[PDB]
Formats: sequence, C-alpha cells, structure tokens
Amino acid sequence: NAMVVNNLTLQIVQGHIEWQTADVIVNSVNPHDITVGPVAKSILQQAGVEMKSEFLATKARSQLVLVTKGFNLFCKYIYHVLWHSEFPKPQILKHAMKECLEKCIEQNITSISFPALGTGNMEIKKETAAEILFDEVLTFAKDHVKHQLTVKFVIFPTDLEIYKAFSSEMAKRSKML
Ligand SMILES: NC(=O)c1ccc[n+]([C@@H]2O[C@H](COP(=O)([O-])OP(=O)(O)OC[C@H]3O[C@@H](n4cnc5c(N)ncnc54)[C@H](O)[C@@H]3O)[C@@H](O)[C@H]2O)c1
Repeated sequence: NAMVVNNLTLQIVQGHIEWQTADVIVNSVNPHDITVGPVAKSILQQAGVEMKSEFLATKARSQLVLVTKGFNLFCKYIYHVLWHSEFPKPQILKHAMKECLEKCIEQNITSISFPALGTGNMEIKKETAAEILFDEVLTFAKDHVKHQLTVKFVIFPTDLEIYKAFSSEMAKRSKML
C-alpha cells in the first residue's frame, strides 16, 4: 500500500491526521463552524486555540481552501478544505484536491497528508472519494513531474472499511502505469 509515480510517492497510512508530520496537513471543515466534525476537532485540539484565530481572521466567498500556519501541529501549513453547502460534493472534493495540490507547487511543498476527505457521515461513498483522491493525485504526478511530492492518505485506525477501499483503488491504479 504505497507506490512511486515519477517524482511522486503516495502511501496509505492508518493513523491520526492531527498527529502527522508533513509540510502540509489537510483539514476538512464546515466554514461556518470549524469546531464540528471528526477531523476538524482532532486538528483544533492538537493545533491549539491560536489556530482558530488566524482561521476566523482570514475568511473575508469562493475560497475553497483556506491556508494557515501549523501552530502546534508538526507541519508548516494547514490547508483547510471549506465545504460550502451550495455545491455538488464530488465536485467540491475534486476541486479542493486540485487547489491543494496546486498550492503544493506554489509553496514549494515536499509532503502533504490528507484524511479521507468527504467520507464523513457517508456524504461521498468510500470508493468514489478514493477514486477522486487518487484521480487528482495521479493527475498532478503526470502534469508536474518536476516537483517531488510525498502524499499520504491518512485513514483513521477504526475505519477499516475506508482503508479497504483505498488499498483496492491503489492496487487497481498501479496495475496500470
Ligand atoms: N454540509 C455538508 O453537507 C458537508 C459535506 C461534506 C463535508 N462537510 C463538513 O466537513 C466535515 C465532514 O466531511 P469530511 O468527510 O471531510 O470530514 P470528517 O471530519 O467527518 O472526517 C472524514 C473522514 O476522515 C476520517 N478520519 C481520518 N482521520 C481522522 C481523524 N484523525 N479523526 C477523525 N476522523 C478521521 C473520518 O472518520 C471519516 O472517514 C464536517 O465538519 C462537515 O461540516 C459538510
């Protein structure tokens, strides 16, 4: 459950997203309230109260990914994916991914770790999230091969099913290429 495409390393990992080390860790929030949701909470606790200040002070809107520093996370930046409510969810994911990965070229990011975005509450189906997540990652690997990137998909330990889907999607993908 890891593979290298050109200058891109991609790994599936069972752990907590807020306990990661990477240039960038991806948050997943409702923009009206970043104190709600599994990932948003984990991150808010770990990163500390000062993370919610820079976040409320920099929303001021079509911004799909808000960027902050990492505070007490072992990261340089946090990319907060903002799920706005007036959009198709599979499209928000697909667009939030590309932006997050484009920002990786913008900020000379070498490593980025993402949770299983959009699987919360069964909003996007597990295989579809995985389909989309790999889709965009692989796209980037082909379209910007000059940029070295380590991408982790962090799956929560108890979420065995989500894990089984990402393995399978990765398997499927490597069978090509
Ligand atoms: N308004 C909506 O219709 C809508 C749609 C999508 C997302 N959202 C917002 O985003 C969140 C839900 O979407 P999501 O799926 O990106 O987020 P989430 O916070 O529910 O987590 C999504 C997935 O990541 C897993 N996960 C990975 N690492 C984890 C960790 N360290 N702790 C806990 N869970 C972890 C979760 O169990 C789940 O499978 C909520 O905050 C919600 O407001 C809202």
